[PDB]
Amino acid sequence: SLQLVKKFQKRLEDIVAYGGTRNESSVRAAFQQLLSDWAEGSGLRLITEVTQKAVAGNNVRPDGTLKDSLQQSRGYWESKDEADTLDDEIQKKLAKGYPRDNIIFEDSRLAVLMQNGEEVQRVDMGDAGALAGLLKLFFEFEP
Amino acid sequence: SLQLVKKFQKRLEDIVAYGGTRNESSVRAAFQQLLSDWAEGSGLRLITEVTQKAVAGNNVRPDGTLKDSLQQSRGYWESKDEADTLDDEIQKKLAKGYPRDNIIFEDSRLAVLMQNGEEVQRVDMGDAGALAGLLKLFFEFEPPQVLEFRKAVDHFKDEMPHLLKILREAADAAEQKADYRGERDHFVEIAKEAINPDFSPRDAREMLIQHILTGDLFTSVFDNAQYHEDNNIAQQLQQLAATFYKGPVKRDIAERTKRYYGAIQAAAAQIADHHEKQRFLKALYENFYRAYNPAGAERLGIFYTPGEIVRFMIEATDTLLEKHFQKELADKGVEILDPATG
Amino acid sequence: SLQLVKKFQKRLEDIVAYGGTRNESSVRAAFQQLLSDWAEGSGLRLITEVTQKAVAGNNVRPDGTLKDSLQQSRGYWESKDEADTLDDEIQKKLAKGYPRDNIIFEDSRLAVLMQNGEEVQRVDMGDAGALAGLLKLFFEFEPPQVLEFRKAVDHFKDEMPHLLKILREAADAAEQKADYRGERDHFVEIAKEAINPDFSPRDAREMLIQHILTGDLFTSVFDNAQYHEDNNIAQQLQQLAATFYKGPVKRDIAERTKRYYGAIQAAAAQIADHHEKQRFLKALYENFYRAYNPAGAERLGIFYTPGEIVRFMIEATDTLLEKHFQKELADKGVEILDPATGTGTFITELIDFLPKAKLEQKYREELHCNELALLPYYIANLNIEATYAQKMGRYEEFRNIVLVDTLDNTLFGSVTAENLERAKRQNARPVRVIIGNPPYRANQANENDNNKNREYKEIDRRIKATYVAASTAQKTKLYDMYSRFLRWATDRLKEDGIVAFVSN
Amino acid sequence: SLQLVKKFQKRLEDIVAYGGTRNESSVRAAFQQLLSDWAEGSGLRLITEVTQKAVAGNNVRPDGTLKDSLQQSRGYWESKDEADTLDDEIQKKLAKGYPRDNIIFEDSRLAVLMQNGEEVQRVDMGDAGALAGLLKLFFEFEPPQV
DNA sequence: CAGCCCATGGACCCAGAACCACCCACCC
DNA sequence: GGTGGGTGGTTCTGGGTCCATGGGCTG
DNA sequence: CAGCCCATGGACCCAGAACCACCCACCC
DNA sequence: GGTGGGTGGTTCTGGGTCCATGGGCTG
Ligand SMILES: C[S@@+](CC[C@H](N)C(=O)[O-])C[C@H]1O[C@@H](n2cnc3c(N)ncnc32)[C@H](O)[C@@H]1O
Ligand SMILES: [Ca+2]
Ligand SMILES: [Ca+2]
Ligand SMILES: [Ca+2]
Ligand SMILES: [Ca+2]
Repeated sequence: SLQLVKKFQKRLEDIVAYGGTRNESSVRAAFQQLLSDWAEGSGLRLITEVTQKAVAGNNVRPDGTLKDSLQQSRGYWESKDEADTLDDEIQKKLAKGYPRDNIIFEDSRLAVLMQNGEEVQRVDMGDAGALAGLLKLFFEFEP
Repeated sequence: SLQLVKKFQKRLEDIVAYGGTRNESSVRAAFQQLLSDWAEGSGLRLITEVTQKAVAGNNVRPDGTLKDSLQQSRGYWESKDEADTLDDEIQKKLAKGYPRDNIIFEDSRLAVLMQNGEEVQRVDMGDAGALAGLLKLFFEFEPPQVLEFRKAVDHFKDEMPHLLKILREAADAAEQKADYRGERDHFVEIAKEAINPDFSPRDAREMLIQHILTGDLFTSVFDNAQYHEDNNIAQQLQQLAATFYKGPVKRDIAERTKRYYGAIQAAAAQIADHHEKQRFLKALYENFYRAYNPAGAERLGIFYTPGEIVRFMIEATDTLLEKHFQKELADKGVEILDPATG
Repeated sequence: SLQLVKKFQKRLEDIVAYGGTRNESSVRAAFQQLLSDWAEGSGLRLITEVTQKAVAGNNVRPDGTLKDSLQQSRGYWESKDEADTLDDEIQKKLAKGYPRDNIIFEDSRLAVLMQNGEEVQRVDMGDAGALAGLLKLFFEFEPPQVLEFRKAVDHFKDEMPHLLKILREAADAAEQKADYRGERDHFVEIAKEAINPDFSPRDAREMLIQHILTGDLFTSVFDNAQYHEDNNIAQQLQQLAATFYKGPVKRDIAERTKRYYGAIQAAAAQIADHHEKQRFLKALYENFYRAYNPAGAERLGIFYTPGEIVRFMIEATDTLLEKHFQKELADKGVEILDPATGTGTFITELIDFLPKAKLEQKYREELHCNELALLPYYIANLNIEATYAQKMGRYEEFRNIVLVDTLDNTLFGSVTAENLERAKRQNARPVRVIIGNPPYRANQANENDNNKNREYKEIDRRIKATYVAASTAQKTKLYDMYSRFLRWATDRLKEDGIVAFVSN
Repeated sequence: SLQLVKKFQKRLEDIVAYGGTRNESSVRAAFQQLLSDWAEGSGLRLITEVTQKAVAGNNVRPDGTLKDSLQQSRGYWESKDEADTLDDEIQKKLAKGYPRDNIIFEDSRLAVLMQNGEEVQRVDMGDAGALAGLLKLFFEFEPPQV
């Protein structure tokens, strides 16, 4: 709901204070936890950096890989640094053969959801109620 | 908490089950969660992939870095793959310079705590209890900066008499100013009729020495610089300080006491927890009178209490209140007075 | 210096000639005195048999330790006997846990430095050159703590907007009061005759922010809280700040700004040389404007001048004072003004140049300073007084800095009656050197910027009668702030003077 | 002598201001320097810690041993930490088997010169003029043949 | 005098590129 | 067992624009 | 009542005492 | 080449007094 969403923000604010680093390498840990928990709470998981292979044969590596019990993939997460126009890095990722089924291209400020090939929604990750909406949609997108 | 480790035992298997991966980068998320969550409470936080530099100037990246509010590393975590024999791989990355302060080398089935270049324990990953013990040892390590604070607190006890001698000279130089002599009568008379009917100008000078001693320490090692301009009696003795704490006069006293303050000032800057400051507060409360007014320190019996004595007291008080009056200690209405605070 | 090295070699033979002793208890006394005399020059001191703890814990006892003013060790010394081989016993002593950060293993015949577990200089002793090299390197090693004060300086250089946002929010929410709103409109009036004839309510808000921000750093990073209680300018402004920075509000803002100020004050406490802490004074001076008001950073041209240029510009004026006139910087009558003082690097390096005898008279009434902005003024004053403490002895308020628009000081500096009369005594002085670094700004980015260098009526009038007059250039760019400062400097200079500026 | 004693003071406070210890081992560096410097101009030299023999013993070890240009001991100094009561450290010392031909018993703020079989005068080290007069005699004491 | 011509040099900053650390698939 | 390749971070280093705004002059 | 008699437990220091660390003079 | 005395720090640890001062007699 909204509680876990607020918890993610708290964690990220501690990363940029106890470490001072706003690099994704350290910031991603916050969203990793949020995504992994909403998942277990809705019958799933968030196995991390599982190498996927593209049609062109490129071993891509999303930061996440919502997988389910029979070991199949349902979603993929990819967080970019909070220091770049997001709609530019989305293109670069997809141009390597990145999955287009249900991918959360997320920077620390904005979270974009793509499904099939269209931007379903873009939310300020700060608004608790708004992200709570987008995150729920990603976890409910069934094939 | 075996509770928090209980969940690690499952998330490790779950992450290999709901997705058939075994590689380190995919299975290390479980231990990340465990460490970061336990830390949130202890006061620390785990910042992952910190590019801390090492001896010889090469740059290294532990899997996690337990940092505190002053961005001061207190412990490092590092995870290898289950296949990679932890023992052999430990020395491989120790050569690259990975810190030996408090590093947890952790494979999927075994973990090794290494405090001060020495393997403390090698808990297996299956037992929640053993793992919890290892993690508790890792979380309760006194960093170099608290052994250094502790050394300095001892010196401050030995430097106390000479620092107080300089404060006596400051109060005697004040006793030569007529502005101070007038301000003295107001305080002596006031404190007498308001605290104890036999107050003396020397007791007022001693109280001023406490005010200015605690004042400089409270504005640096405690950094509560506002305390002295919001507390009723702090502002009541602010006139007694200002009289001789002005421009050149203040400078002289401050610089004279700086050689004693400097030691505990630096020490309490690289510390963040109030519990460390509490030791210095107790030392100041006692040593001052022992090295200035032992006559007062018998009429006020200034001695500090054991922590275990008041911890056990607090447990007993709640259980007794909840067996005769059936009320909790936190039940709104139970007023608790502390006559002799100290 | 190599002189001290030769003195040690004369004491080494004296011990084995007068006493004829070859025992460690007596062949090391020479090196003890040598490091001791070098150390007193650097600012540290060698304290013998300091019982230290080892990696195992076993109490070890390096024969000496380079203790600081905060009793921290910058290095160690282990004198052994002339006879025993050093390289074997270096590896046996080290096993018990002896230090390895900066230890000089000596044996009255060979001195080795193992710095960071690394042999850097195995100078065989009895040397008329590289032994002095060894001791120089040892007494100039970088403590592991100075490289963290550097790391924390850069973080703050980049988490300054986030910290400034807190202070910005505070000043907006204070405008709800009628005590703030009333006193911030009297600040504007007093400052519409002193520094900026176009002082806006938003300029008064900027000054308030700087005052508070630097107040918290001056009492912690630099330990000098009494500066703000003595400085005339601070007092005129706390009248305006303790209208909102009070009790609860004061505490709230201070505790919200801690996750930024914390680390800097936890590495600035472990260094104890002001010259290293001056790197932050510079950083704050520039970064603040780039993270808050770049419009000010433009016309004022806020920038720091590298020390090499400054030191050259000081020794060169001294070597010209006897050439064409006849004096020496440390004489009597060499009144050295410096408009545009900024971080104060032009008067701090002068203090270090002047000898430690006549410095008193020069610091008191021959060194003068001039500033327009608040942050530079405060930083410069504090820097000069702290450099005086590091050089002469007891802190003595520098009473020759002012807040006036140099080009307009020809009722100027009326912010405080103190700075007004301070700039009146300055004006009355027969100034002889005009050193400094003027702004080189000239024109705005694009005309939608709205930022022209204030037309200095009095000063540009003589430019028009002198530089512009002769120049028949169709376009006239002689109204540059650098050329305006040059005009002011030539007119302050009476006779026998050396204007030294660095500009476009 | 007077300017020199007035600098032994500076380097005394310096041991405690920089090091932060009052243990004998570290506070002895100030008096060592003073004695050596004074002796240099006069001609002699304080060679520190020259193991000296004893009437009853295997060997003893003073901490100062003025040895002249011809390797002959003509004066000594035994330092003391502030903790010990100097007077009772004297009898403790001159019983084990310590010399009395010329020895300076100095604590840190008071000094005696037990010279050739008897104490001369006891001076405080805080007073420059006092310590000057006494050290002069430690250096102007010459054997009877001279 | 007032529009209307004619100058003339201007206090940085950010994209690549090299390269490095760490781990993963894939030749070995 | 190496190794090249994906992901991300950290230093260097190279390399360069339209347009503001006072004088000089027609008119 | 004042001026003698009768109780009756007391908010810590410290002198060795090991014991070690360094290191020089003597047995190996 | 060991190897104990010999100087110095260091941290334990075992062990133990005369005498204030209110009240109840008390002349
Ligand atoms: C380059 S900085 C000073 C340089 C200084 N040496 C340093 O290293 O920081 C220019 C400074 O001149 C000051 N200043 C003083 N009077 C000024 C004036 N009349 N016009 C422009 N700037 C002035 C500004 O406040 C600004 O901080
Ligand atoms: Ca990423
Ligand atoms: Ca790892
Ligand atoms: Ca040695
Ligand atoms: Ca001694």
